Amino acid sequence: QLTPAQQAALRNQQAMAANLQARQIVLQQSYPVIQQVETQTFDPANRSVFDVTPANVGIVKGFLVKVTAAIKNNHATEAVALTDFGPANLVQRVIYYDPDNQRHTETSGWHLHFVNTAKQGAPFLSSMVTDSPIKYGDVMNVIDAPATIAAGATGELTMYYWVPLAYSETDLTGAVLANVPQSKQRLKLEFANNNTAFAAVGANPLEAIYQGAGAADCEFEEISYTVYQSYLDQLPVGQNGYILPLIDLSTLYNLENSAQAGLTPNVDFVVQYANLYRYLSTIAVFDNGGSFNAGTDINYLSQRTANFSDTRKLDPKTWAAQTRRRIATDFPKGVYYCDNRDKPIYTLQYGNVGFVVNPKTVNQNARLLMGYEYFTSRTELVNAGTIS
Amino acid sequence: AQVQQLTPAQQAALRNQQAMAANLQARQIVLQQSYPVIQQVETQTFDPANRSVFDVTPANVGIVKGFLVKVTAAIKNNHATEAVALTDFGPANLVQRVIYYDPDNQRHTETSGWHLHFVNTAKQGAPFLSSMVTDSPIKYGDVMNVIDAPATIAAGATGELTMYYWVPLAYSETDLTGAVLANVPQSKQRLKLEFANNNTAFAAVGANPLEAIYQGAGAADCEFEEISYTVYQSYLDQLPVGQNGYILPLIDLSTLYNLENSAQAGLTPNVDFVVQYANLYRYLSTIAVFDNGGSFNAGTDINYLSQRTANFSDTRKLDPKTWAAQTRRRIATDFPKGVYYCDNRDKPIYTLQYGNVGFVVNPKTVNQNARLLMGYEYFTSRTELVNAGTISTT
Amino acid sequence: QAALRNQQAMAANLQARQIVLQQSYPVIQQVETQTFDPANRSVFDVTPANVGIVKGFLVKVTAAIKNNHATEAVALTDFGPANLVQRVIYYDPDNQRHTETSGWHLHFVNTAKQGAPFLSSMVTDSPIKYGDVMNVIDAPATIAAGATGELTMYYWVPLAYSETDLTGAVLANVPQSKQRLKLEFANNNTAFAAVGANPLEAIYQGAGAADCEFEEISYTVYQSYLDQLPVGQNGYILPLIDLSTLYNLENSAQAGLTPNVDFVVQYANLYRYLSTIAVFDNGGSFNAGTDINYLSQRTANFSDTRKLDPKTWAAQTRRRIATDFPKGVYYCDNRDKPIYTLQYGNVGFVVNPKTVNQNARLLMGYEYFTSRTELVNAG
Amino acid sequence: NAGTDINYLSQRTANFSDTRKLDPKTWAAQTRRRIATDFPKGVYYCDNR
Amino acid sequence: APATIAAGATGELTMYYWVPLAYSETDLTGAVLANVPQSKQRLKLEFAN
Amino acid sequence: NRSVFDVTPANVGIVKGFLVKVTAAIKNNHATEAVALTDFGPANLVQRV
Repeated sequence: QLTPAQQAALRNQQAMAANLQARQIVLQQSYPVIQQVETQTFDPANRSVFDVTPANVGIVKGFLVKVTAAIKNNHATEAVALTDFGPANLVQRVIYYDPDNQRHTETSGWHLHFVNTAKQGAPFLSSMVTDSPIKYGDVMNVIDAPATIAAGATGELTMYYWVPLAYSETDLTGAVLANVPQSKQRLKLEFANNNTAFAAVGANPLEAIYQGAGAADCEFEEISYTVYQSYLDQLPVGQNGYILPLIDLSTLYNLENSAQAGLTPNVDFVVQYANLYRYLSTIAVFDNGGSFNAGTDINYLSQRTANFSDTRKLDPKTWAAQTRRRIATDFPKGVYYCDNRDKPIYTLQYGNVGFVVNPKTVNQNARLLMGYEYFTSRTELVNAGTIS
Repeated sequence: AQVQQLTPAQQAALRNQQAMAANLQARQIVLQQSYPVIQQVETQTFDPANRSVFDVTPANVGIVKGFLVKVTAAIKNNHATEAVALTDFGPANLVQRVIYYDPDNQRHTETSGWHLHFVNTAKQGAPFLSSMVTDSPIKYGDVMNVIDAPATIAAGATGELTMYYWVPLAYSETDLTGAVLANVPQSKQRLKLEFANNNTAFAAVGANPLEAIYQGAGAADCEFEEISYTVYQSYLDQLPVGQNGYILPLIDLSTLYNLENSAQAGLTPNVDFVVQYANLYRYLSTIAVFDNGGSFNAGTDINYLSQRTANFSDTRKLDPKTWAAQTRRRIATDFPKGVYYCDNRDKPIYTLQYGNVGFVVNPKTVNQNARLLMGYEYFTSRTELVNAGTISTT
Repeated sequence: QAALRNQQAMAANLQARQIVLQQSYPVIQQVETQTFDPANRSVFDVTPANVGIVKGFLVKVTAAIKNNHATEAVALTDFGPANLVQRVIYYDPDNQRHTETSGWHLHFVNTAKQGAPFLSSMVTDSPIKYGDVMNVIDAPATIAAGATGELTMYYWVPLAYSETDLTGAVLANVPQSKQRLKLEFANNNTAFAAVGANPLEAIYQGAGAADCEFEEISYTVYQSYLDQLPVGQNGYILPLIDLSTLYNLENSAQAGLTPNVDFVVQYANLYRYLSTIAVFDNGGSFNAGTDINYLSQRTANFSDTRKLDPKTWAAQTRRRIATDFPKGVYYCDNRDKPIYTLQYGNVGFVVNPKTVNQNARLLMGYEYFTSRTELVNAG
Repeated sequence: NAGTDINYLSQRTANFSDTRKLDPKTWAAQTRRRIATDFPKGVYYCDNR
Repeated sequence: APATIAAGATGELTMYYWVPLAYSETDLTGAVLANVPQSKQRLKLEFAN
Repeated sequence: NRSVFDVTPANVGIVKGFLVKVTAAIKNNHATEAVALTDFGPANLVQRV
């Protein structure tokens, strides 16, 4: 007793036990509701940035965003073809904001798709090809895009995005309480337009959808989007009011992305985990000057700690072998996943953690596109004994 | 009482003095034990051809001191040959109306956008959020373009406007009179905002550019592309707790600090036009705008301005150039053409009988459909706003 | 239960400060003057006089810059003549550092305390010839090939906070000790930057900066103090808490900026921070807010208290200094309620950038109060 | 005119703001519930019974 | 509403709906007490296309 | 572009109902043939509330 460091450790142990108890009361007594909040069809030649107001009901868990599009190739003779990211570049940016102006997610289009893949164990909303004579397979075309739009043809695209607030369906960490009176929540959505979704032969196809010799005449016709809100209702009521997990709702499950530049061949390139977050995953995309290679331009990927010690330091084919253990496939050409969900990276446990890439080949205008996925809470920072 | 109806000692016997001494003690405890927070509460971007009136939900926290409203616009001029030019009120006409309702569904401020801008100027002592030009070699100046608007949008061009509004609830950062205690779980608190649209923001040549933003021979083809707005709420968090709940200044929170506007017509040349002040309000300043039938002049159509009282008739009967000299001692410049400012912050008009104090304009030349556009700020002390009347009469 | 005595010690401190400010005499006197050539020497140590209660210093720097290039010219940077002094260090007679900051940071705190650009002339509409007559702070905008320009710059080095608040001042009561006022000046390797180089600490930048050099730099130090101090029944009458408090100006430098990520700069745990100035050096490039998403001040690394975009952040400083700080410079005023934690990093300064170039750093200038562990031994 | 020359009609108070601020066709909708027709052009009815 | 719209013409439509919560103006059965600390009421509207 | 809208009114007092005024403009771009009103008419402007 009597020391504020261990007096705070005792009430953090009691608050964590009462939070896990109140969580499973909620997940037993509530009901999952999913309802549509907005639908709009537009033209990207006029406007391509939209803001959606979700409903302030219940405990919000996340958003399902269907994006449908039509693309005409108006070239005379030349065709185009899909990129490696493809229809995941239909959305360029997803931003969500709390009713307290707390930013939750600021992914790109491709980074939100890869976190949806890595949290399923398979490519997101795909259908496996089986040997069954019963006609399963690709019936409804949930995520669909033509591989080639010829000169004069038209291609229908479909894409789905799960924008997560809560962590999972059994972990309500990051969910937004919305059954109290408060400000409105904000879900900003920037879409692909006629400048960012078609790339010429030789341009950087990172955020493009199609690339080819007829991309100068390609254009959009329509883009429709539908947003569905997934939330919990009929919340349980106790003797003191609502029974709520009080430090799960005040924790943020976030999905930033970033970038860095300045890579030198055969020199270790460190991207530090900057803030005091609890990092859960990490996606590195090696944009080697518009070129994307399957590990032949990287010597090793690694993760360092404070005393310069690698806690994993693998070949690019061995880094991809740990990816196949989780999602049962490979991420696209140039994308490197790092799972840390069992022991999250926290730069207050063993010092400062970094992310290392040692490149073998470096082209001009080469960069490393990062994507983070982490937890954020409020750090309590008591004084231990002496002040001086 | 020789000038005023009630002297400041006569209107101090109409108040409880032990409740006022307990009120200034409670304000000093709040202002030294709280933390000033400013927080963005709403942001959305729209087309005014689709929607132009918006209701903003603030945050129910602390003691709210006011709102900062940032407005950004993207005016396009689709004419073939002709250009338009910025009016005198300019980007201050981006917001047409401002209404605030508190947690108890009581309105506080209901005024226009140009009147809110001039009270923002009159309380700073300078044009609001502007940068002065100096002769420093270090590159100070207008770097960030906080309030910005191009002076001319040509035929086939686009202009970007930026405008800021302080919507006051509390009177100042040291005087919490007018502030709103908002730590109650309700939803009646809102901030209604009507914006400029394609009809009210572009005036033709020879029209009335009072509420317009641009004016010119190519104003029929001018359109908005986009208007964004951002609302920031300034408040005081972590209120001091003693016994009996929070320690709060009870007279400061049961008093409103409002901004209201009204229009009076019926001016004739070379006689007095007495716009009467009203019973039971406590007036702090007065903006008068002489719209001389769509024409605005630099004092060349007024004989004199004055304030008026029942006994002791005139108190500041001055020439228009001398009226402007008393406001260059206030805001270090003068207001645009047609705008005249009267200050009453030292001795506020609180007068217990309706038309006891009046505001006089003696015009030289009156065009057809001429009017005075008044703007008032006042303390009105809830439990007597229910027994009040209309803010002005002519 | 200890505020019954500590508020009485503050009441006796304010009651004794007013006696000093009304019974003493404010004097300003020249202490040192020197004219030198920066090719030989550019660090100078100045010994002020040990007299009275010292309030601050009024260093003025005059330079002449010759452009020996054949065809090309140079031009002023955004910080301009404020980079004539590179470092200002002051030391107490009791070996206590009172201010260690840069020249550009000292100039902006001079701006931030006036409410206007420091010692500038406001342009008005008057027909009476006011304006820039005496050229108190002046510098030519472009020095052509073969021309010479004359610069003048003034620096107020503060010891006390203001002229009515003697918090931070030095009682110069020890004849055997002495004060130190080390001043580092610009030279030919600092004041001239080439095209594309970092213009942060430079004075002139252009295509002819390889042949630009100083001809001379002169400086003059004036000292403001309170003469004729009132004497009581035992020693001087003094505000003891006011003189047992430092008023410091420091500058730092952080790095590790990535786009779309919150970059937090933690405050220390025992200072009372009055103002923060953040300069976004985006790899030798300075932008007018178009590379920052927002700036903020969050408490427990979670909850922001003033999170604003760069145009609303600049709107809060136009209420303070009635103009805008130069490109990349961002001011944060905390003078009404100073930032004061008891635990390290329990308040931070946040910059969320949008575009980050290589060699991007964030320069942080601070201004704060610090108490000493005991009183200052009057006599 | 049949509401063509009016932005809105209203009924204010001092404490409260506008109580029934309506456009001229919605003000007319409140009178078609009263007298089951419209008044002639320019005539506007306000019931406070 | 106009009765017909000819080839090349344009018609203007106007229509009012009353969404009821209380039963009548003298019977408050069905009305919503929105002085509650829960949340904001919603009114979803599908239009023609 | 959009057909469904969600309106979020304030929580004041005892709510009695909502008045919804719908205005429209229908252009007939056919070459020769015209269209005529149905029996439900302008009441099919709001499809679902």
